[PDB]
Amino acid sequence: SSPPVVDTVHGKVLGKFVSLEGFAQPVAIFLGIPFAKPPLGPLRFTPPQPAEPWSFVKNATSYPPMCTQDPKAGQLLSELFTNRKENIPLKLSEDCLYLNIYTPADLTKKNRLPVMVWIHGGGLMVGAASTYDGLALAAHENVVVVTIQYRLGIWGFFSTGDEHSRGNWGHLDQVAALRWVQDNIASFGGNPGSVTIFGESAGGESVSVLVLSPLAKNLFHRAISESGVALTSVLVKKGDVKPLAEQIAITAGCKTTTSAVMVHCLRQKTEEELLETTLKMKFLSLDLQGDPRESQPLLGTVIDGMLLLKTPEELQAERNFHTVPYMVGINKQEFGWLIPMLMSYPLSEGQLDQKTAMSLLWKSYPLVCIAKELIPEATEKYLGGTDDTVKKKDLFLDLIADVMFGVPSVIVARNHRDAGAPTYMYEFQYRPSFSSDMKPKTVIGDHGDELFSVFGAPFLKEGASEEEIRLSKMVMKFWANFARNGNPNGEGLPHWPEYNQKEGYLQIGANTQAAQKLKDKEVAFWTNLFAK
Amino acid sequence: SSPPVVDTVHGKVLGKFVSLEGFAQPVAIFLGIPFAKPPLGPLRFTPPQPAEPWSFVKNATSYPPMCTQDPKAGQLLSELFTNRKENIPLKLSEDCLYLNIYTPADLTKKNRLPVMVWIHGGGLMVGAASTYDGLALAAHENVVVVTIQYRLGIWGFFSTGDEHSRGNWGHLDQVAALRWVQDNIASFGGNPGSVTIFGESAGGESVSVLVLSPLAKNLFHRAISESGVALTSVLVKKGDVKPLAEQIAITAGCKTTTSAVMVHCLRQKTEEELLETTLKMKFLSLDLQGDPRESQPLLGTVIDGMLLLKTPEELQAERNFHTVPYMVGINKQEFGWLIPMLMSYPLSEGQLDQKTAMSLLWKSYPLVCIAKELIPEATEKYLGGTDDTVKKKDLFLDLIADVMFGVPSVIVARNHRDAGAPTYMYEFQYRPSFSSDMKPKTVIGDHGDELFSVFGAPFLKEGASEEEIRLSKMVMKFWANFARNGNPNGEGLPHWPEYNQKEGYLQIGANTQAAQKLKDKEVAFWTNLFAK
Amino acid sequence: SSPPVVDTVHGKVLGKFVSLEGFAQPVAIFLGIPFAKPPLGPLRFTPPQPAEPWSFVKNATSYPPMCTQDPKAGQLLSELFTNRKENIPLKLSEDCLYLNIYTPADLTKKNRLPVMVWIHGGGLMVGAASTYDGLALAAHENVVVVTIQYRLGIWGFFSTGDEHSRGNWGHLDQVAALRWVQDNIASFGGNPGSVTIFGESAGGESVSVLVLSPLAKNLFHRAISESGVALTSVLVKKGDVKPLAEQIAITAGCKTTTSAVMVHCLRQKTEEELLETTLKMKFLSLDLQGDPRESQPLLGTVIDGMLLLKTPEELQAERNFHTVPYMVGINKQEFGWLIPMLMSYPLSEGQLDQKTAMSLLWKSYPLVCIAKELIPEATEKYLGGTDDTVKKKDLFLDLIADVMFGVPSVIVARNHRDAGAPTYMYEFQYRPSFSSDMKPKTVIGDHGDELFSVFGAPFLKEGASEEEIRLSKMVMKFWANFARNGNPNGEGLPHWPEYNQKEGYLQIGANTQAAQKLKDKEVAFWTNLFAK
Ligand SMILES: C[C@H]1C=CC2=CCC[C@H](O)[C@@H]2[C@H]1CC[C@H]1C[C@@H](O)CC(=O)O1
Ligand SMILES: C[C@H]1C=CC2=CCC[C@H](O)[C@@H]2[C@H]1CC[C@H]1C[C@@H](O)CC(=O)O1
Ligand SMILES: CC(=O)N[C@H]1[C@H]([C@H](O)[C@H](O)CO)O[C@@](O)(C(=O)O)C[C@@H]1O
Ligand SMILES: CC(=O)N[C@H]1[C@H]([C@H](O)[C@H](O)CO)O[C@@](O)(C(=O)O)C[C@@H]1O
Ligand SMILES: CC(=O)N[C@H]1[C@H]([C@H](O)[C@H](O)CO)O[C@@](O)(C(=O)O)C[C@@H]1O
Ligand SMILES: *[C@@H]1O[C@H](CO)[C@@H](O)[C@H](O)[C@H]1NC(C)=O
Ligand SMILES: *[C@@H]1O[C@H](CO)[C@@H](O)[C@H](O)[C@H]1NC(C)=O
Ligand SMILES: *[C@@H]1O[C@H](CO)[C@@H](O)[C@H](O)[C@H]1NC(C)=O
Repeated sequence: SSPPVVDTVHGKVLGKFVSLEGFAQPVAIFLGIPFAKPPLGPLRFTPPQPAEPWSFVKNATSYPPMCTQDPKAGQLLSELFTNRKENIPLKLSEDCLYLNIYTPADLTKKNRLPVMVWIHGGGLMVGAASTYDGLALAAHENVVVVTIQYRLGIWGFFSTGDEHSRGNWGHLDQVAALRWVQDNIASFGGNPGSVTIFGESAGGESVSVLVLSPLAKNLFHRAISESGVALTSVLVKKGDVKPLAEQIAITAGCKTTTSAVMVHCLRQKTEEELLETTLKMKFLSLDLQGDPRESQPLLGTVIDGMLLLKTPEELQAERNFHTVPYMVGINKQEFGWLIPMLMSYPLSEGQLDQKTAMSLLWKSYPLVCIAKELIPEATEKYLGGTDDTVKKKDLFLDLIADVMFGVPSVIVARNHRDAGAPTYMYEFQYRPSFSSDMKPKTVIGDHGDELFSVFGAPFLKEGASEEEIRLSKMVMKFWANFARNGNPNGEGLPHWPEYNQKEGYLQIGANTQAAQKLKDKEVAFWTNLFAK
Repeated sequence: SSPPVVDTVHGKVLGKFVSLEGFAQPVAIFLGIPFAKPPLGPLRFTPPQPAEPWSFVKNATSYPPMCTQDPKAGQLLSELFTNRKENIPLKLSEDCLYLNIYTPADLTKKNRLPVMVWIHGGGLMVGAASTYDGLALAAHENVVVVTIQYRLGIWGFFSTGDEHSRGNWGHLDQVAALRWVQDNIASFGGNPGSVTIFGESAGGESVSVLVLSPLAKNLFHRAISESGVALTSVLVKKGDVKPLAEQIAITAGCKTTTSAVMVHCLRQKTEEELLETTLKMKFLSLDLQGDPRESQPLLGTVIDGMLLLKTPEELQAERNFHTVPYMVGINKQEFGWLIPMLMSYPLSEGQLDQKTAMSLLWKSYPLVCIAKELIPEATEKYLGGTDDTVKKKDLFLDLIADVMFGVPSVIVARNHRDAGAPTYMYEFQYRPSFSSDMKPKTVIGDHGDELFSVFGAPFLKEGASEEEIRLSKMVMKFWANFARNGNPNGEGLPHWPEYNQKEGYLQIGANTQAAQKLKDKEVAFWTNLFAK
Repeated sequence: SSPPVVDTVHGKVLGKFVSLEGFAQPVAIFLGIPFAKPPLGPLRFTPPQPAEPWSFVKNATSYPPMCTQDPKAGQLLSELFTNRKENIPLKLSEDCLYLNIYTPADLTKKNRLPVMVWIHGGGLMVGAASTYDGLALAAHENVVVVTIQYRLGIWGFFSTGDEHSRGNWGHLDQVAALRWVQDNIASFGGNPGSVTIFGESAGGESVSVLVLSPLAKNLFHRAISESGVALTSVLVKKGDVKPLAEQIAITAGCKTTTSAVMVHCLRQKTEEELLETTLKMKFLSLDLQGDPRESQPLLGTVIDGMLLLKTPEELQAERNFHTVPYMVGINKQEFGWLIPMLMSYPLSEGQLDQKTAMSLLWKSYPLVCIAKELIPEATEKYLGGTDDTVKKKDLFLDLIADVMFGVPSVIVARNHRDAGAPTYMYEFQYRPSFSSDMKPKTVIGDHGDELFSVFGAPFLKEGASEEEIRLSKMVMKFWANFARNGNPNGEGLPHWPEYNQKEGYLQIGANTQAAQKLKDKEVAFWTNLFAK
């Protein structure tokens, strides 16, 4: 087999052919194709620039580096979320603005297959594109799968709240990667006219943000947010960000005389220096002691007036923006195992009481943002069922799982619906065999669990039962169908009701059946409590 | 009511209201409006670039930092020159290209008031805009007052004598602020068609230079120089500047292989390194020992072929330019106390003698630039009056003051008059009650004295006598009048004759009246003596 | 009598006049005219850029700095090759993109004399333009002599094989200077339509490369390669260069994560650091210990896709480029002393034997590149002669000279001839009197020996005899006749046949006369042996 060579604006790319069990046409794969100029030196904390064109044939045949992040934390999430047999270790580097392509098309002739661009999660602090192999998806549903990478942590979200460092560089990288798709994907058998953006968690939030940004208008045609939206305050830094900026500057050892001075100084530091600072800050771990409101937050999406002209809560109440089919969905136990574990959540006992509950939730303020004078009312409505200390822990996890993902998600879907745009919702409730051993077997539909079915882990890994194997096939159909027509339906698949007034949504799992009114009670209770 | 918000070209700015005794309408003050991109990193030693526009409302409510300078000397000059009750301490920074705006207009309606841009002095080595509060002048004369800052010392005047580092960055910053005003001052109630530039000392020197530069052509319509002009040699380096550049490069710890190499190296130093380098050169103090003519330079205005195409001495006796009304003035005793006190001039005796005189006057070369063979003739002229060891000390001061301000000022005036453009002269002779304690009472019209009257110190500070209050109301009317018509005269004021052929000028003080032939005698004497 | 002053595109240059022995027309000399912007900071490893225009008159009267290189080796080569009486001490700097002009034309009147641009040699690692004084040649043949410089070693040839650092900066520097000649030379009395480029060794290789470069088409009209062509392997690294980059990267102490990462780290290193890295490398010295092949050669000309689109080998077989009169030549004893000396070749005992030869040959791999399995046949061909162990050393020095210069050189001329363009060859067989003392009198026509005749050492240095003087004059006529008409012939000169199918070449020395089939037998052997 002679390597697939594609011609792109910036030059030619050389890839490799990989065949998948049960498919005639081997999939053409490309790794580490640059879509932007390396954000080094003076390019740090600025919008991504076009990639410099190359003279000969570029070998897109080596997994690219994952943006600088906590290597330990990074590699772990890669392992837990990956869908490939063996996990692929990755190197760090500021030089990370790359994207991988998986095309099943026969490059020998013209092809305009729907394109699906994936934005990985990791709370904007960690993650990589290489973690997800788009082999199965491409072959199984005949779509072009593109996994993109974007600036994380300080490198992609540091903001002085002014024109010296607006922020949201990570998000600008996403929009930059999307343009590349529009100008080149046709060379890989893709249809720049049928691009669908889908991500999980932080990636879900990103898709949520892009669906709102005037900078993305016309860059995609359908969107999927998996367990993550923009109303999810945790990732969106509203209010004056200046204070957090100065805090970072000082930790890195810089004067805070003026914004421009901070930025200039941070541009002076080395990758290693910013990483150490990144770690002293302990952004991914939750601070137990101290004041709930003080415990340093983090850094993420901001309202720069470029990507976002205003907070998401506001924007969504404005039906004058360009709309597109939008699928929003959550898992059964978003806060089941994964997240708590990675945050080192205080759940050693496996039990709880009305007191600790009101105490853990308060300290969990940097996550669920709940006023202390509200703590009780909330703690009661949930943990008031039985007296079982164990039944309590579980309801508490639901409590949180509804605040971060449940309520926000349904709300977003509602508004999008009311906006007059095609909307679909779903609740994934399954337990993949590819779960971690340290995961209690009772936890079903945990954070990220649907990833294995969406990316077809069953056709790359081992031990998947016929049930699981078919659950995956089923899901890819849905996703691919949506990608094709902005409607998940297709012959041979359960019927997926459109999310309208009836609020019909689809429950996916062992038995995939349609239902209605998702987290309706939940949305109600919280819409009020928060209104104080 | 509500804080003032003006929309400029680069975005909206938020100011603050301040009422002043006897004025209904409060003055809208704006602090720290950026008129240039912070000259940091590679931008060091290069022309000023346009400021980047901002997405929301910018708060122009804090005093901006002052450009890097001797923190010690800076605070001292500010306290001595400030027209306000309590001196405002400042921060040092390379990010200092800001300006403050004081408009007395009712921003709720259209207004086109005359505009006066103030350029602070400080030997191009120290100074700040914030030192001068425009609240009084704006309220009392109904004009917009704009105080600007420009790079100082190494940062704004370093020159290799060639294209790798022309120099005059500071003057360019000044020209830059005039362009900002031309494009934005209307949003603050100003009339871009009537901008008057004025400054004292180094600032007066700056105004003079701008009057001779093609770069400032059409950016101002009137000009006033308070005790300082172009011929004021000391601030205008002549000959090869390369040697001084190298002296500076070595002190900072750089190579000196080529001009490009020097500049490339200093560009890499840090603010503190250049600040500590500045402190070592001791530009401010006068060296008492070693050979006089050698004594260390100071950097300043240079003939770069961009701002000045030749020496002021050459440009005046020449080109058919675009002239404008020009007001040039000096004080009664320019070297009476303030300057000598700050240069630590050796006069602890309170007396001098014909011999010591010639000794001092020769060591004072870096200030007067008089050949040693001329000294006796010159020394004799002034000190040859009587034998009093006191009357000598004083006459020696008139000597210095005449060579540095008196004669140069009148020559300039004449040259301007002869060019055929309105010309006015004045001589301020009054001892403000806001003078420093350590200042003998025998001094009148010391350096900087007319500053309290010009910016109405009597209306901010305390204790002004009715006579001092009046002197201020008067001077301001004159300035403002000149700024409106280009003629100081107006009702309720003594007649100020034009500096035409009769060489009439205004003697300002407790008793203001017109006179003729200011310094005529000296100009003559020094023209021959200097002609070897 | 008054300093010459010519106006160039970026400003005025002030030179000096100099008179040679009996010439009435003095020669104007300009030293250090910049033809590009100092390649500092980010400009490192990037194509040369235009120079910044200066404002007044620039004094071109000081030897510019030679580009960073080994100061020991650099001084040494300059001392061995200089044709001036006293050697000129030089300074090192990244700031070195300058050229020197020697024009015999009367600047007061129009003048379009032929232009001869000289590219110095030095293995692309060392060398400087100032070594070569153009006074004699300029006066003696009435042509304008131009000596140019270009980045060396790491600064001028570091390549990552991709767009982040293509390479050949040094060759691009040469092309830039040529463009500078085209736009200015006329101002110096030179005809931009008749520019001849000639260089020695590495400078010879450069001339050969410009001859095949699409970029350089139209920048010259005649070319002379003296002991060095593009086929001279040792200077053109084919294959993947990425490794040598990683090696340099690591030695300089830089991560090797990605090309962009490497390039970015090296740009951050100080000139001094990169020189230390250059010394650690140990390029100019042949390594005896270790694997012959692994013993890294150097780093030089690469196929970037901008200056060269394919290996010289492939390019020559293409008669579809621009063709011009090309003179190519070698010296009787190319490897007779200078080269084996500067590299510390193990030949002290002044003799060799078949075994030590085959073994020596294998170690010299990074010089003549000879598959180990070939050595015996090769060594048996040259050393199969007498049993005289001393003759074997000389014949071994022929073996090498042939593979590095003789053979490659003839093949080029032939290929050029066959492409349909005027070709001329020669063999210099003479021992200049200006040879180092440590050079055996039996070595005649050693590497670089012709330089003394070409640049007329006999008319600047002492000791030359009537015969050497006569030789120099002769050679200078030939070189200038070529520069004039693309034909070395002229009245009063031996006939120099054209290198057509008969393959006539000129033998230069004490007895200069025509001849045929130079190296004919040797090329057949090596072409055949190398066919593997
Ligand atoms: C010790 C010094 C400081 C403060 C003084 C205050 C009042 C009397 C006298 O005035 C002295 C001077 C000495 C005489 C000279 C110093 C010159 O710097 C300015 C002047 O006019 O007087
Ligand atoms: C002892 C060795 C080192 C330095 C010398 C210096 C001057 C005389 C002679 O030159 C010797 C040589 C012996 C002859 C060798 C020198 C090689 O450099 C090439 C050669 O032709 O034979
Ligand atoms: C820097 C490096 O050595 N890695 C590889 C890079 C990748 O493009 C990037 O790392 C992104 O994967 O360049 C190649 O792919 C190429 O163009 O031939 C080969 C090389 O092995
Ligand atoms: C550090 C500081 O005090 N400067 C402040 C500036 C100044 O007013 C000038 O714009 C620039 O110095 O503006 C702010 O106050 C503002 O617009 O919110 C932010 C900043 O903190
Ligand atoms: C660039 C530089 O500063 N170097 C020297 C220059 C040369 O033009 C260049 O070095 C190239 O020769 O010449 C000078 O004397 C000059 O008057 O311009 C200044 C200095 O001595
Ligand atoms: C790129 O891949 C091809 C095919 O596998 C290979 O022949 C070539 O050597 C590679 N080039 C690089 C840049 O290593
Ligand atoms: C500017 O001042 C206003 C007061 O009117 C304040 O509300 C605002 O926070 C200040 N700017 C910022 C964003 O800090
Ligand atoms: C340039 O040359 C002129 C006269 O040739 C000389 O006066 C001047 O000083 C030189 N430039 C320098 C080095 O200052």
